[PDB]
Amino acid sequence: FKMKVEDYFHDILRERKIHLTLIDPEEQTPEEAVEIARAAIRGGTDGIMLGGSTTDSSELDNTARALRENIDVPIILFPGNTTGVSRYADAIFFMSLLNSTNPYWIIGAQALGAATVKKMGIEALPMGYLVVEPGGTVGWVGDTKPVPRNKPDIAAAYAMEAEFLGMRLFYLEAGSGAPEHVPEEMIALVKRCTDQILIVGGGIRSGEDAARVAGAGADVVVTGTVVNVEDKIREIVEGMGSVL
Amino acid sequence: MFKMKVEDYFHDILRERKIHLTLIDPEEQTPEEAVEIARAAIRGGTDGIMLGGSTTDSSELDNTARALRENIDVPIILFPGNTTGVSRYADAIFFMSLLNSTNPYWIIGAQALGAATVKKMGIEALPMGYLVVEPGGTVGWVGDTKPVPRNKPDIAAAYAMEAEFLGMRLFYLEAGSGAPEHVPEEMIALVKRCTDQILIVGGGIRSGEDAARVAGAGADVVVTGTVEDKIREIVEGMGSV
Amino acid sequence: MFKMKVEDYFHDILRERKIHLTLIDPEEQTPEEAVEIARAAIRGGTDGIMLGGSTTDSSELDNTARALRENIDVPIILFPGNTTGVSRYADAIFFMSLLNSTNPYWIIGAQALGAATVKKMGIEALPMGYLVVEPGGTVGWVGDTKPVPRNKPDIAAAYAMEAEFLGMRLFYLEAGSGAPEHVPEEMIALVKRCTDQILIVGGGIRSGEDAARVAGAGADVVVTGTVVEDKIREIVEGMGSVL
Amino acid sequence: FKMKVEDYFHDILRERKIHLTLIDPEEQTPEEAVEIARAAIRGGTDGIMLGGSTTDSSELDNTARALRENIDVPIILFPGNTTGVSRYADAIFFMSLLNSTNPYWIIGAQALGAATVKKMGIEALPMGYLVVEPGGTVGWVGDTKPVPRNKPDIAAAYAMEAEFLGMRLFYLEAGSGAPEHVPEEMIALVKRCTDQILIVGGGIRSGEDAARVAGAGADVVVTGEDKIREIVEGMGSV
Amino acid sequence: MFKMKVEDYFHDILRERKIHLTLIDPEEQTPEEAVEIARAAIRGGTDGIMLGGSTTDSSELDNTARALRENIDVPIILFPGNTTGVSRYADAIFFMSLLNSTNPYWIIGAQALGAATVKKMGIEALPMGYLVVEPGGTVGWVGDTKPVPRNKPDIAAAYAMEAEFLGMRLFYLEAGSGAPEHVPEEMIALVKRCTDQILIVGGGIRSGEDAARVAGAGADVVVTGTVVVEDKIREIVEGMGS
Amino acid sequence: MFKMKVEDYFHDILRERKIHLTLIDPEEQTPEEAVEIARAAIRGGTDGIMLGGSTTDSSELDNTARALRENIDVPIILFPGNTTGVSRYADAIFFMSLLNSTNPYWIIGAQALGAATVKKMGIEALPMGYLVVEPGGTVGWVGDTKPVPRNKPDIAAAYAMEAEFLGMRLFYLEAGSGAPEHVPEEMIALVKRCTDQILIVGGGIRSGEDAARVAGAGADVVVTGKIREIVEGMGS
Repeated sequence: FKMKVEDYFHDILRERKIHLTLIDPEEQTPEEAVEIARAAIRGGTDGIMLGGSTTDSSELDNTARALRENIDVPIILFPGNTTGVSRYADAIFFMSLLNSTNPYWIIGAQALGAATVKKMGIEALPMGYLVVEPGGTVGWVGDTKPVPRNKPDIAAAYAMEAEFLGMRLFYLEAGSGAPEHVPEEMIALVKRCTDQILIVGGGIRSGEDAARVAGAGADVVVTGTVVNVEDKIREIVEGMGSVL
Repeated sequence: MFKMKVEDYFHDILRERKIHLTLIDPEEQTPEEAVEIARAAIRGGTDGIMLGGSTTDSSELDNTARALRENIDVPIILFPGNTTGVSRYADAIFFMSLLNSTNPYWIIGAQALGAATVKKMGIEALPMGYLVVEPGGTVGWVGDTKPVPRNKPDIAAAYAMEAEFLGMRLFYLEAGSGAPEHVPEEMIALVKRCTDQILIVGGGIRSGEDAARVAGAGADVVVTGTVEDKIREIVEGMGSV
Repeated sequence: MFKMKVEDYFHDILRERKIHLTLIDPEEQTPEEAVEIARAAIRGGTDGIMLGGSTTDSSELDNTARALRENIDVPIILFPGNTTGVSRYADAIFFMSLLNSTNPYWIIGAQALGAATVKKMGIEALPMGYLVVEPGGTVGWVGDTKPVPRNKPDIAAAYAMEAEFLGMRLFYLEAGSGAPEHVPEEMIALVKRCTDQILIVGGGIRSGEDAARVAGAGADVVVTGTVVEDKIREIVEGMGSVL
Repeated sequence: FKMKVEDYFHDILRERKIHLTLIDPEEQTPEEAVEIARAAIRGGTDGIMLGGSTTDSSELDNTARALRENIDVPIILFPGNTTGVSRYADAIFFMSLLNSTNPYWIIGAQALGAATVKKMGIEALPMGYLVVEPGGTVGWVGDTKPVPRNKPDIAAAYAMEAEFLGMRLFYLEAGSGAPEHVPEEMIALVKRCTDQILIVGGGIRSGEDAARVAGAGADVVVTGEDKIREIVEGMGSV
Repeated sequence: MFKMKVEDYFHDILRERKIHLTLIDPEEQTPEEAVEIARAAIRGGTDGIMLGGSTTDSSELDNTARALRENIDVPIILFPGNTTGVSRYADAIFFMSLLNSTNPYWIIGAQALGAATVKKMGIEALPMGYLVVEPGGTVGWVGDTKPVPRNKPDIAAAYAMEAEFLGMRLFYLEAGSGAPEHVPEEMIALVKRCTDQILIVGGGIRSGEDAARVAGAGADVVVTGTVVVEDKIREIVEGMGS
Repeated sequence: MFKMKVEDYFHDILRERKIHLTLIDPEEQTPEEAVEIARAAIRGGTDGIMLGGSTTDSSELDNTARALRENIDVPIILFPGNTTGVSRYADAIFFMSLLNSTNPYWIIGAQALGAATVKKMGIEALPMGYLVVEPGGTVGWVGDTKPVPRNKPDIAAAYAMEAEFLGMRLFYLEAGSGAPEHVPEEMIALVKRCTDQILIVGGGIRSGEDAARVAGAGADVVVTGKIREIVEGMGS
């Protein structure tokens, strides 16, 4: 990918919503990760997010290079810790876990990795990351107070705060594997209060899931690959397009 | 009062010279004495009035912000010590995260509580990374910080680069009001080359030669309290370099 | 004194009956709307207006406090969700520690930062231990609490005894504004047996029967919001039924 | 000691100031502690504080044991953890470590021990406990941010807060073994801002120390043989 | 030695079968009522008495520990809830870190404050990682924990491996006294698959069915309380045998 | 490459003499360079290479780790400044807990996240208690520590005994890379009197006389970032 990811997002958003496929480099081998990314490409995905866990970094470079040499959509780093920086990716979500109670996850980890992000000249997309009930594993490991599903005003406050600090992307995270995706009323309130790129993920499995999320205001929909894959992504992209 | 965006105002000045701001704590005097300091400091050549610095009564902030808005014409910038530091009468607010606090409240929690009020008042929000440097003053104690050691400039550079990556366009090296010595020139200089943000430096700046080294080191903005036309030599000092 | 101390006012009422207070959040309506809420609650029998909540502008607090005090003769008590919660125009302030927060700022730090303003303004400070009970509402989340489990009354009692030992004369069991169910009767009663302080219960008290159960279990003060006069009258009569 | 320790304290302060001798039950045997106790009483100390660090409570109980039926000055628990409560003392400084960053030392340890204090019927004196630099071992173990010596305003703010929360005693602690006692202007300022009993302790060695600390506002002086003389005598500067 | 080390005693039993331990809170009864409970539990087949589980004064602890030691021949193991929980009358102490507390005091600070005491007393110290599982009980609340979600066995296995790599030879999955449901079988089995530590499971184990499921899933040691005695313990012990 | 468990190798050395480890920050040079610093280190008499102390990128390690391993025959030991410090090309890892951090992430959290990887890689894990002494350096700042004060050796000895009781067989007194002065001799000695762990001391060890006094006070292992003089100093 030559183009800037952030410019590429704005290009897509003039006409439709963005889908991103999340891959954990630990869950498979680089070659297996390529066949997953390729199946998602055939399904209609717009990019690969790489990371999600806290784990060894050498598998990341291996997975990222195998991706960079075999696909033509951006590879975006979604770091679960400072280990999550690799050269073969096209951008990084440079994120702050806003509702952690631990300074390490809010500010400290990203301070440790900042020079390395600069050294590699990787495009850094400034992002507020907000864990919503139930929160999954990231909500537990990252010491969060998950935002309750019936308190959308709390989510809107953090999104406005993130916008005021300069973050141009905002991510409502229910947690990978959550039984229910982030509520529409919360997605819609956040979208109303901010002019950021709004990313929603966690528990989006069906096309009807993706349509509700997209219809509520999500600019970007993130899903994993648990199911068949090409088919899952295609249905998700269909629901995403089913909205106005 | 101030019509233009304080941030474009900043860039206009920076095309020729460096910026000086006067910090005024609303509690150390009545509103009308603060207009004294404000106008006197404007005569000294300051480019704006920073209001706040401590945790204060908010109705006092409103009265000093009003008194200033009715009488001076340099921008009035809120430098909030807590959510108590938002007032309708100011031109802008340093919307800041205390980056090296160990308490989530000072890093991110306080600002989430105030965000809706900032949006409601529609006050211009300047996104700022705020970094406390040894000794750190009262703000370093109350804000539960680990003040950056003065002989660890690489640490300051890492946080400056992180703030810029998070989208913060201002960065504030804070030695603390009343610090015996200002922020090291080596730190200011290393931060400046790592980031393309507006570098603000404050704390322990008294003399005109304090000004000269801070500004010469790389500061875009110099902040000083009061001790009265002790401002032109800081300005003087800043001048040149 | 022309106006008595709010803490004395409380003890006078507690000589014959239990106290009801009406919580008004200044950010949920306009000052004049707030006045009509208060006047209705006073017609319904409320003994005071508590003013505050998480998410609060100091400008709106002052405007609401000023409007209330022009128009009513019962006390106006600050129930601060942050340091922005202090206003010249109130009669008293619940000077409270959020006992079961995991964040020192809500336990002690916020109160240190405003102690000087409270002393400058000379507003009556009522020393209170504030304890968030499951589910805990928005204050429980913003204040970084570990809400006391509804089935662990011994925990609430330990905090009540400790707050008394530290010299706090009032103790507040907070289920959170809008909780589906008020603090359990068993917990209210056990706290009441373990301490001699004024016991305030709030959160999820909507009906006269809610108020009867909470008052009957031992609350000295019942606190309720205004989501629906009338509602207040039924609550106040519910509390009386227990005498 | 039949009377309430707090009443006792107020009687003393109608004429003079108060001295308390701190004994750590881990530094000596129970009968060795009674020896130090008597010497300081002969020396004019007003009471024995019993605690200072986290130690086995059987150590504490037995040191409180001998002490009770040998002396007639009060025994006051100065707990460093929940281990610090014994049926033997006349009173306990029921304290919150105000400038800890850890909730356990602000509020959590006292909640765990409250039911026990209430069962033993011990008189509990509500105290705000504030650590001043350098702060010593307690400042380090209690995860504190010690109040800088050149920031008396910070200490005054916590004193006002403690009073507002209903704490009737306030302890300015430099840390056992501190090179310098708490700064006079800090003591002066906090005494100006509160009507509580002001206890100061830590690094008060000579009669000059106890004089200067008492002259600055301190109502109670805490020190760790008959060296109490110049302390108590020094506290003669009224 | 006349008396085995408790850790060697555990390994001796484990060559043939699983270990049952009876948890007794000293604050819940008088010392001689505790003797009645403990002797019943021994008749039921328990292998030892754990003593503690609350934060309570050290004087009730010593009295209970003394009375137990006069009357029983199985080890008394301290299961401390704070530094108050150390007593010279026990045979050993679970020297534990609360791995998933967010408060350093419960991870490491409290154990630092009591270590000198443990050394001066003679107490054998069994090194243990203590991991609170949803719902967690009173200990999960007091100890500032983030209880491991029942559907997150991978998290529990990561802390088990970490404790093993740090030198802890015992690992305790704690659902909390009075938990409606015991620690999930899936979590137990994954933890057993990943570590060679002595694996202890407690909380909400009330029937022989519970115990057979917990033991069958891989627990080396089953802990149960006294709420209904000789019968419950026998039922639990026979379940474990199955 | 190694073979032989690093822990046994340490014990074999300590039957005769004290151990020296050479600390290499892989971020402050290139893999081919790091080899030269290492080869020069061993001809100075050092017993192994500690790889990390940072505060780093992890492609730099895996490549310095390989470069060190295929050139050298002393143990390569990871000294992780974060989870970023796990590389399969090393012989062992100081699997450590930052005992006097106020942050649970540095006490226990970070190590839980990397434990599965350490198991997968079969890297020898040495259980270690890591205790920052004032001034504490960069690790003591980043790791949110309350550094042990130099005049409070009882504090360090309390944590030494606690870590022994928890099963950590190595205890590391860290004054910080670049510290002006090394851990107080009274502190090293009191720690040695209180546990039976391998006692490691690092930070602020410059001269042969530096390495003579820390090893003299009780240290089993001496770490330094020259080495010839360090090693002869350690005898004593």
